[PDB]
Amino acid sequence: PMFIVNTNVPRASVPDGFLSELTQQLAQATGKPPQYIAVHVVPDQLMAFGGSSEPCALCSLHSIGKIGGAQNRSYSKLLCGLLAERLRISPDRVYINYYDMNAANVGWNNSTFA
Amino acid sequence: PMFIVNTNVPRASVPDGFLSELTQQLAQATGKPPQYIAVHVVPDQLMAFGGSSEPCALCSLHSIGKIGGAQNRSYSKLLCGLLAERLRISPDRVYINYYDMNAANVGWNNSTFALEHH
Amino acid sequence: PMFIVNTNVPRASVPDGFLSELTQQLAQATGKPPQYIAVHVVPDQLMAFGGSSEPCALCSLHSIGKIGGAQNRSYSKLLCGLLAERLRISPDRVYINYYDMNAANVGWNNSTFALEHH
Ligand SMILES: O=c1c(-c2ccc(O)c(O)c2)coc2cc(O)ccc12
Repeated sequence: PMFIVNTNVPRASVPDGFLSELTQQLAQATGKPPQYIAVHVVPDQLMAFGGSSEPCALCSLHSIGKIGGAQNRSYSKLLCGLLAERLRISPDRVYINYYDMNAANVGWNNSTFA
Repeated sequence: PMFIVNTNVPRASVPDGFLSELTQQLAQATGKPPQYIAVHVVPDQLMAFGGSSEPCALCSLHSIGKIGGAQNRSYSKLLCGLLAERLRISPDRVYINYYDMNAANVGWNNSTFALEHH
Repeated sequence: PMFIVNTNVPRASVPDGFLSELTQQLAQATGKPPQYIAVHVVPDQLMAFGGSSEPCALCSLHSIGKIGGAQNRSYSKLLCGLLAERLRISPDRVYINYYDMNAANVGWNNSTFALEHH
């Protein structure tokens, strides 16, 4: 799994430990080993949500499987909770796009997962 | 809806008002309320289009519905027009990827937009 | 086609001519002409792979067609080889997401690549 967060929150507001917490909690939530979890945090972005530049986040989660109705609702509660707690971003100013990737469409280690 | 612009145009060339104009014109174009429109502009990028580092942009628009043949052509005319006018980027050096997102695959406000079944 | 590389490798470690080399290698690999290849490299990123902040890359390749099982395997060998050689990133710390785009879902030059129907 691969999680990306883009936010206008300043880099200094990103707490020590944040990447590791995302790695560990996403490993739990998706049921995949932590060694395969990739996380990417992009602070200080020029963005608006609803025409306002108050804190907001635009995110994505790509996973080979483990994507669906109930699972995505769970991921959103977990991730919005983390963004609210750690970056002080309001949940209703977060978007998360979920992608269920075909193993043939994911490259890794000179090949693909198919 | 969510619109992202990545460009090698410098931040100083992004005009006052640009995010708001994108927000409002996208609300108008998609028929979605302005409150739900998110915009993200990323200047000063290291990128090339056709091997040339002349001004270019790589963009995406994600929407739950309102994606399709004629609508996407209309979005492209609007967005290329804005990028040409405001950032001075040639329309033929712009790519825009359109994504029709399923409501169940979009997170917001502690949940998703699939609130009908559980 | 559009290739994006996001990495925690520093900007100064990105060799001059990297974007041009990616352009040429991708044109060759996809069969699409160089003029239509777009490349974007984003260094100095805050990211981890498997919990480690050693060099890694998260990438995407979008193409209208020319995406699939065998071809994606070939692309991965090519792109990982390039990232390993040029950016000194180990192949098992690289992810590449492949996207087969519909022509109607790619905007360019004030329209899309769906020019056949109205
Ligand atoms: O899902 C993944 C995995 C993955 C992690 C653990 C596994 O056991 C497995 O088969 C696949 C690895 O990298 C990815 C990169 C992506 O852009 C999307 C999904 C994944």
